[PDB]
Amino acid sequence: ADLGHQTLGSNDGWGAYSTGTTGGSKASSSNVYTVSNRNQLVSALGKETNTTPKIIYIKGTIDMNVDDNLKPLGLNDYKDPEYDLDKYLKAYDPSTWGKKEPSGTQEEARARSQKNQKARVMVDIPANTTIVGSGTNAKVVGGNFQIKSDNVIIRNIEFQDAYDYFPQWDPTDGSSGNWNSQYDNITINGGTHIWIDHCTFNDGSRPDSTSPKYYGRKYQHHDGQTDASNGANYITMSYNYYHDHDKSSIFGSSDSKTSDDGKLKITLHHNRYKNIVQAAPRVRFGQVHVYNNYYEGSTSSSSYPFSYAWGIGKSSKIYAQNNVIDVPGLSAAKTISVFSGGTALYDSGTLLNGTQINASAANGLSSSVGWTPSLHGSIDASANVKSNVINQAGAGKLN
Ligand SMILES: O=C(O)[C@H]1O[C@H](O[C@@H]2[C@H](O)[C@@H](O)[C@@H](O[C@@H]3[C@H](O)[C@@H](O)[C@@H](O[C@@H]4[C@H](O)[C@@H](O)[C@@H](O[C@@H]5[C@H](O)[C@@H](O)[C@@H](O)O[C@@H]5C(=O)O)O[C@@H]4C(=O)O)O[C@@H]3C(=O)O)O[C@@H]2C(=O)O)[C@H](O)[C@@H](O)[C@H]1O
Ligand SMILES: [Ca+2]
Ligand SMILES: [Ca+2]
Ligand SMILES: [Ca+2]
Repeated sequence: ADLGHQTLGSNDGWGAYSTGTTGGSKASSSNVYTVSNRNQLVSALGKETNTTPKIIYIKGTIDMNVDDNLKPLGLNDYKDPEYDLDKYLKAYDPSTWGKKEPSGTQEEARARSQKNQKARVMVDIPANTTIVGSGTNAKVVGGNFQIKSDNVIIRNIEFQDAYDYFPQWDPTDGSSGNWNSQYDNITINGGTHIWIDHCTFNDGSRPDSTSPKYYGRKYQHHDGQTDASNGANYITMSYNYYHDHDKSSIFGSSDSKTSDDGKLKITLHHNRYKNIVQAAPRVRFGQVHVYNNYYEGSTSSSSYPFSYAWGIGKSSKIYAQNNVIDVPGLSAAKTISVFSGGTALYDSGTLLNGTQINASAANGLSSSVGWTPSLHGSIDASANVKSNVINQAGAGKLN
């Protein structure tokens, strides 16, 4: 079968659990679409009631920051009449505002502006849907696909630059505050039975090195690449190429969302993370299988310096096998970041700069995560992971 009609293999990660991930493979003739712009994509997807098996082939570049006549939209198109960046900056300057949460006119205007862009860039993917790139140049630019439904396949697409024109200042996000934006390339919001395979995720033509610092903090226009939240479950992400981006993959959005316990069952394999700063993945609660992934970066990079690969968040149950990390000068311990409530990590065959390490032991963590993955394909020797992943990961590698 072609990419449009293929299903997730019955052994291929958590996505294969129970009813598995078949997407729109069973689509009838009238439910197979070819789309080349935002209008056609939105028409094909329809509403949440569009649950018939459907296949959507993406042809070329789809820019999501466009109006109904496909005219490009920018800051001034989305801007609320009351919003002004200069006045926003002046209002919430820590020097005069202090560390209280931004409120009042400019913040309210910024929030409205953000909702204006959200209406264009964010689209929900309905149940029983396969979306695949045709050829080697299928792209979604500025878009944020959200999956709240069951049984969705996304393959062979380059996702670029999920860009938020209205980053929000949070003075208490970290010791010196932070700017936060809203759009991921893909957000799995309670979605189940999902396969994301052979996609590419990057910051397109607007990497973070092109954004200024305000209040000494990066004016961050991006959020996640592939995030999963709110009871998201039974997901396989394989052969994806994540590059040139800050916060990649956050699974479990809050320490307070204890209902995520027993969920966030995600398998990550054969993914490439190049010049990714952090969260690859950052996990709360979930039984996450991380195997045969390749990580490469520099702690001294001027654009996207490496911070950590795996985030051991609250009650996380990461099971890691034969992953390869290439970051000059990095210690075994610093391959991961351990957050409050994170106490356990199973990792075997981890290679750091060509040397076998034990990331869990290096961080004093328990080696027991209380599970062993049964749903997986063949496991590559760590020695072959770098080559296999560079060769095979990302969009334009099949077609
Ligand atoms: O109405 C809507 O549009 C939605 O509403 C609901 O969702 C909220 C929120 O609106 C979403 O944007 C989203 O956000 C998540 C977190 O709430 C948010 O703080 C952030 O989180 C991550 C990370 O989890 C967090 O710990 C922190 O990271 C720190 C630090 O800030 C970093 O600088 C770094 O040092 O790492 C630290 C760390 O790892 O701990 O900030 C992170 C970040 O991305 O900046 O982003 C989260 C995310 O993107 O998922 O979800 C919220 C939620 O409650 O789920 C509603 O859920 C949704 O359905 C919509 O309707
Ligand atoms: Ca943050
Ligand atoms: Ca976020
Ligand atoms: Ca997000």
